[PDB]
Order: sequence, then structure tokens, then C-alpha cells
Amino acid sequence: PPKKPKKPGXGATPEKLAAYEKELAAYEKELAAY
Repeated sequence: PPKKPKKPGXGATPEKLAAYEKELAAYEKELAAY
């Protein structure tokens, strides 16, 4: 099963947050495919 990405907390930067959105959408895609 695809690993769930962790949200940057406390000190998140928009770039890493965007990467989180990408990896989250990817997680949803791989979870859906699974």
C-alpha cells in the first residue's frame, strides 16, 4: 500500500506545501489505483 505523505507542520513553506499537495494527489491516485 502507498505510503501516506506527512504534512509539514509548525514551519511549512509554500514550496513544500505545494509538494505536499502533489504527493497528496499522487497518494490519492495510487490509493485509487490500488
